Amino acid sequence: IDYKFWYTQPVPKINDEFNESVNEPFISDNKVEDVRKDEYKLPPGYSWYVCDVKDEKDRSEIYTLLTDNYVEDDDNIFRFNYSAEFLLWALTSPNYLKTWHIGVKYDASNKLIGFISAIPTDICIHKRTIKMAEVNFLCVHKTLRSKRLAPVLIKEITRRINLENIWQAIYTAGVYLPKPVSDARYYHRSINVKKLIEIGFSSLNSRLTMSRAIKLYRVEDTLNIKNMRLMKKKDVEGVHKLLGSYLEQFNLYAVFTKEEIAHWFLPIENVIYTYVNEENGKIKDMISFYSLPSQILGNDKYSTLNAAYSFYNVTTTATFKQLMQDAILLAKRNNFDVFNALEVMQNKSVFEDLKFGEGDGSLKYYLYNWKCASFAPAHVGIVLL
Ligand SMILES: CCCCCCCCCCCCCC(=O)CSCCNC(=O)CCNC(=O)[C@H](O)C(C)(C)COP(=O)(O)OP(=O)(O)OC[C@H]1O[C@@H](n2cnc3c(N)ncnc32)[C@H](O)[C@@H]1OP(=O)(O)O
Ligand SMILES: Cc1nn(C)c(C)c1NS(=O)(=O)c1c(Cl)cc(-c2ccnc(N3CCNCC3)c2)cc1Cl
Ligand SMILES: [Cl-]
Ligand SMILES: [Mg+2]
Repeated sequence: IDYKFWYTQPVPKINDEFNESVNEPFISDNKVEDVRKDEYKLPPGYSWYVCDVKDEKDRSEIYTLLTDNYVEDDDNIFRFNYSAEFLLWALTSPNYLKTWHIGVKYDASNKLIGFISAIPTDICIHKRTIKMAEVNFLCVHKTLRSKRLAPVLIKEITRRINLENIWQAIYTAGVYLPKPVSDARYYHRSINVKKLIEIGFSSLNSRLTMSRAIKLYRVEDTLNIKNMRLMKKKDVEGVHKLLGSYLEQFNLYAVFTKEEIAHWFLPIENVIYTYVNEENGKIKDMISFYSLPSQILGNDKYSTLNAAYSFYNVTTTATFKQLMQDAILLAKRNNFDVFNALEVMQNKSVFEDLKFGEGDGSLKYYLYNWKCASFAPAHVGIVLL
């Protein structure tokens, strides 16, 4: 595979190896003055569209495009189905720009056929803090694949991010591109095991009968940390200190302001779940997970897999194992079928004892225009949506 597009870009070549002594841009001294003011050209019959994510109709068009054309599993049974309310939350964080929510319409039918988006955040990479763009939800309609529209969308969002004097981005993908700074597998913890088997997400074996699998994944409906409760606005300062202080140990992590903590953590039903343990007016433990369902295609019984994805979890009054056992419990109480986590932060250490199973492939973390040492995923301290 040649990466004829990617090799024109400020990113590492497949064989590039940098020491820990290197931690800087590939291209520095960039000038907002010099950024191209013209939109990149689209094939005949197609146009840029500025998406207003706070307009329910524009949002619903993005929602439809992703519902029909986003990430599918290797066998093509499952397709991610981010909710409209989810997309609102994911793309209207503090200081977001409307002009980084970019669609492409096919003129003749006025239908949206392409999308890419970014949001601004401060990213600390090997102890340097850089204002970056966080790029997500790149999607080209399934009918228009391998026509090189993705590189158009990418060069256009790059241009619009550069116009804000920002020159670095972070992004994740399942595909291998030049070149991951880290690489983390998904692990899956079955909650509704019979449904997971019936939809073909998990399996059994003569060793393991349906009843025995159900017993294996059975959980006690009692928290290790008995006062774990939904987060509220009063807990923003406390979570800002607990999470902020925790994250500083990692090689890569978002440096959250208090406004960002409110946005990213305050709970939204069917979007984001954050629980806290408050002890003497201090927040001492937190659990958070987000809702990302998969549409189940062509099943007579089920149309939706409800999945909870581990987001940020910190404990100071229990073991990490006990905290994540509580996270699984909290996802079960909210009627989630499976709890997913990446082998980042301290997550791997709990996967065997908590009966997680290893997933297929992995999620690659990337930076744009940044040269640095790569590292093991335990050193990663950021989870993108
Ligand atoms: C300073 C600011 C900088 C801002 C930008 C930072 C960079 C942000 C980068 C974006 C981060 C997104 C992160 C994200 O959203 C989360 S990862 C999920 C991405 N979305 C999907 O998988 C949805 C299902 N697939 C599709 O919609 C299409 O297959 C897409 C649109 C993905 C590719 O459409 P297509 O019809 O299949 O392909 P062509 O148009 O013919 O394009 C082929 C070229 O596309 C390169 N490609 C393929 N998949 C990619 C991927 N996931 N990242 C980056 N590049 C990807 C590919 O390597 C090749 O270049 P090469 O010839 O060099 O290999
Ligand atoms: C049930 C189901 N529904 N679908 C759609 C799939 C693929 C599955 N199978 S899975 O659950 O076992 C699983 C899971 Cl959770 C996640 C990844 C993974 C791979 C690559 N990229 C991303 N992202 C890209 C951008 N940020 C969002 C995450 C996720 C792969 C698998 Cl295979
Ligand atoms: Cl060009
Ligand atoms: Mg294409």
